[PDB]
Amino acid sequence: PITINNFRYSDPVNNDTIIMMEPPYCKGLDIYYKAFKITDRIWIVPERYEFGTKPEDFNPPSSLIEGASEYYDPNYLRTDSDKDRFLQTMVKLFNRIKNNVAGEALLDKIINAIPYLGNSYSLLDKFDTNSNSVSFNLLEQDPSGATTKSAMLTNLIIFGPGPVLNKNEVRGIVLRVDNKNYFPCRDGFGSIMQMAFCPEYVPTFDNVIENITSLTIGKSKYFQDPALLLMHELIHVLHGLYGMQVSSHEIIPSKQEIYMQHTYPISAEELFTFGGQDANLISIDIKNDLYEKTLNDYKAIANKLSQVTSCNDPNIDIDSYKQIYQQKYQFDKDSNGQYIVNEDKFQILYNSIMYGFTEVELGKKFNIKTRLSYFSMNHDPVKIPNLLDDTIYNDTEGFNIESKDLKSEYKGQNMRVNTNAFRNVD
Ligand SMILES: [Zn+2]
Ligand SMILES: [Zn+2]
Repeated sequence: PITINNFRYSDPVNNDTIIMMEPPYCKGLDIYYKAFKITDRIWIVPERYEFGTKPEDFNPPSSLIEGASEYYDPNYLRTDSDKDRFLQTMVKLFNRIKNNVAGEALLDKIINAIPYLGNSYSLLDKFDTNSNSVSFNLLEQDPSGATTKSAMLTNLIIFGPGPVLNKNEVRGIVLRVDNKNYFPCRDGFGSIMQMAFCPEYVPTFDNVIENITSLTIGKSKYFQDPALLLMHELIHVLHGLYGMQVSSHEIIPSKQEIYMQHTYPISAEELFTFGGQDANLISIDIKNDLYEKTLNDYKAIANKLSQVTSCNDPNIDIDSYKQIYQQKYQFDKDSNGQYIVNEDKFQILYNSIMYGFTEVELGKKFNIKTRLSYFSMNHDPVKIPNLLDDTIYNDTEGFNIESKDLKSEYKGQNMRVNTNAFRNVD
């Protein structure tokens, strides 16, 4: 049974659920941030995502274009009080996800999808834990009273937002190989996934709409549930953990029959993640290329796994990990003892990864309102200042609380009804 840990930002490090972590991209730089283990293989670091950015990037542009979509605030998540609040909110969102069997299943899949200890450029006959793609360093406090540096394996690390507060994103660790960028999370191996997330700002939408000509209102607005935005990102995490993150890839098969707000190029990764009819916007030709590509990555991984005879880390049980990967990749064993890909089992696994968890279906399972298609206008996003108040949002129903008669018709998400639940960004 999955357990969601509890803690306050001010609690002291304990070498277990609370630690000082040297994030993957700070490997060897000796820069640590306080981190909290929400659950096995998942860590939360209440800090702004400043990786690969500059101090000035957090400040607004040179008098922005009239596109009130990207919001900024360099002072967000900077104090201990801000971080604790952020931490309590993430714990609540995770409990909300866990309290629904469908969310629980998502978390479970993610937790068990551990990155392979190696990649296309590591020693094929040895499990490798010495890489920021699978491990991060930390400071540990030991009985003798001395502080030492150690390493740890994980699946996901969630940071606060980057420059843009309302722009949740998920990326796998990038490796530098032969002066090129290599993503193990796209090669079947998977890797630590990182998320930049902000639970306070959510987008708005209106399904009941069809060309509001000679109009200005057409009331029917709804704000999104932060838990669904989180699960949305978690789906991206799932794809990466299995090494199936879809790289830039998406043109225009048939973009017109959709009715909501627009039509413009995007990434297949987004369409798969959103699900619903949007997934059908990816041509069968492209779906077949992706499928064949991943099948090939998995066959290469089965051949590698079959070669593993040692590991650099003495704390790793070789056979135990071999069994974990056999289960993860759904490999069979021929009479020769070699690991092989079973076509039917692969297809079932592939389907569960690309189609089994989607924003549209999860919204349905959670009684959370969603938009028709991923294709929508840059509607002004709103802010949810009180997620910690059960009278506004609880971990079993979100905003759609039956005791307040806000369950029916997702009234808890209806901007004209649950007026106090949100605030317009200034
Ligand atoms: Zn509209
Ligand atoms: Zn997405």
